[PDB]
Amino acid sequence: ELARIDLSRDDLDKRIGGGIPHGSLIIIEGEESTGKSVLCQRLAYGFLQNRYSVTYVSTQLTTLEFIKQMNSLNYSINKKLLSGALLYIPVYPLIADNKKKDGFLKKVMETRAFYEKDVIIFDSISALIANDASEVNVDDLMAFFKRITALKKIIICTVNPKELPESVLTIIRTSATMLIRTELFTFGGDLKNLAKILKYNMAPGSYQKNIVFRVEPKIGIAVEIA
Amino acid sequence: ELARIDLSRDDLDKRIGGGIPHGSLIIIEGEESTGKSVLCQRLAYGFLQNRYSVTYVSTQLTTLEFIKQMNSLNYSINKKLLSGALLYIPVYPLIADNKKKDGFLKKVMETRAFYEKDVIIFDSISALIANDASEVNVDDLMAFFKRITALKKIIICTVNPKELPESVLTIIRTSATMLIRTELFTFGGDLKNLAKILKYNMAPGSYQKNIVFRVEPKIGIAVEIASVA
Amino acid sequence: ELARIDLSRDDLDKRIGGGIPHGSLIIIEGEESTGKSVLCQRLAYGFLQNRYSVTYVSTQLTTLEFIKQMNSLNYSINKKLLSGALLYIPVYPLIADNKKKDGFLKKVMETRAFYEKDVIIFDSISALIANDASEVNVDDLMAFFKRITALKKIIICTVNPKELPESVLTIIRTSATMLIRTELFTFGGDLKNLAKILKYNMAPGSYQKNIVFRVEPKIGIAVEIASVA
Repeated sequence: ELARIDLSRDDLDKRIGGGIPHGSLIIIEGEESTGKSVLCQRLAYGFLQNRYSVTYVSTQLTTLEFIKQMNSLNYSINKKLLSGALLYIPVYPLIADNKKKDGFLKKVMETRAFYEKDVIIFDSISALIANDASEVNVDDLMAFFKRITALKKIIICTVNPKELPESVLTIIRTSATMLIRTELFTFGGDLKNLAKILKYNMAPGSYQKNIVFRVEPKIGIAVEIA
Repeated sequence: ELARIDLSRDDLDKRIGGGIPHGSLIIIEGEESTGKSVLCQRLAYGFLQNRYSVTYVSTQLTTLEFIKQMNSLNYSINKKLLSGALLYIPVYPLIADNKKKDGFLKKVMETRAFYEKDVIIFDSISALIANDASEVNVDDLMAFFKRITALKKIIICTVNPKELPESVLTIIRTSATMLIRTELFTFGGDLKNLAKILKYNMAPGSYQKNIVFRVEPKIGIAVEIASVA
Repeated sequence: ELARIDLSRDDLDKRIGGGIPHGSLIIIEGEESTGKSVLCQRLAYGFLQNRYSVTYVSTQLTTLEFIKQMNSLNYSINKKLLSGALLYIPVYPLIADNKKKDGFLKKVMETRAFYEKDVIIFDSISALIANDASEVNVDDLMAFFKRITALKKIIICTVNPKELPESVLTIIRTSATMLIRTELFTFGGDLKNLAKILKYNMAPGSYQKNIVFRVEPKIGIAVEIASVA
């Protein structure tokens, strides 16, 4: 029941208790620049290196910009793209500041291709909900995700709280099997990221509640010790 | 007791129930062009990426042709060749002349080097039998393979049934721990491969009986997803 | 329990019983040119490929020379260096001047960066002790290593017995959880390394006591057959 994300360069696998449980819905919630995307990227790279397939749906980067970003963190994924191991889905209308309102959530729920992979990542699910133009609500979306995670797949969304009402956020949080909140904070001269695991159903072992890190060129996530 | 063949790009590991059991003798039987070789190639690449060693004995491709063929599927194995992780054995006399005759089976049974690896592939064992010139028979060869798989090694052979009488094929099939039959078929005017698992002793878990695939440039085996989530 | 060192190209993992136990202190003791370094290099490459992190502290090679040496063995570690997965520490004063003297052992015990990794390699610990100018003695160093291995880390040191008195060597040996002695010997006019496992606490399974190898271009450690299947 544990999906592995192990890399030589960090011990994030130990701090989440060994791996990510199959059937997890992970919500990563935090404001801009608090490290949500990089976290998704580290997790995606971990999975892909451990022979899992990943769908990565980005409301922010074209395929090109993603390849550069991953390459910049030394999480390069060119071979994985070529084989289809990594299915990257740029949401052009949200990338392009035309930003048009659309049945995003219907598309998300109805595109079979995404869910053939082991792991499906929506960075940002908050932008997709906030720009949806339909009677599909969040309870429906959450129910749908629960159905997919019941197949032992893993879903990971980022949420920026500043672009959704509290009413909606509270529902996403309840649905989460794993809820992580990201922030920035400063100690000594240093800005750092903190990822706090507010909730972790099926927690596969003892895990660290507060994970401090920084994002480093040509490393990615550098986790700070203890 | 399970040898892993996992790759990111497909879920073939799930469909064979998790992996290939140690001590397996896998027979892949089908006519020309039904995908036997590509299947051996996918398995070999999986084993190698999961830190197993492989010997691949080919009656069809020189080393050069093999490297290209592996590269064409994006199963490139250059580094594995250089380290000796992959030992590739072209059978030149059959490659140079389809019907050249010789003590192929004696060579197969006697070359130590092949059996130092975890997995040994003969593509085609049917060509090596059909062109053997000796008193070594199939029962002897099978008994020898059984002796090697008893050491926890894995052996994989392809068989073209056009090359051997039914009397012989029946023996091989009996000896197989895993028997897979390949064919081509067309649905929606598209041509596809089917690998059907007719027998699977020591099946390590629930597995798919019919595995449909197509061979795709720079992917290799694209396995058709049978269920829609 | 078991740290994996598996590579497709050899079966070292089977000969050490499956892997290296977490919390091991491995001492590799032998004279110059008996293969201690190459063995550390094989182990380091094994760990790195199996998703552990490694610190490699060398009294002999600059970073550049290490990259060339690794590349020469087909154990190339360029990407692991760039990510910090591999932290390589050249001890410049010993590299630049064979017998320069200093508080080496203070620097070793104090530098927290080294011990953030899963596996820490000192090649050579005997040079660092022999040229230390401090109070610090071997029992202290051993006690410090024991504390770190109690955190499930693995520590690996090479020892040239020509550099230290027998009094200090006997302490390191009794303190080792895994003790391996290396020598050269010649068979068929060919010179080979032998690594003998004199002691193996927490041995995770059946293991081979004698491991013969030669160092081969683009292979590294080429382990010889124990047994012919």
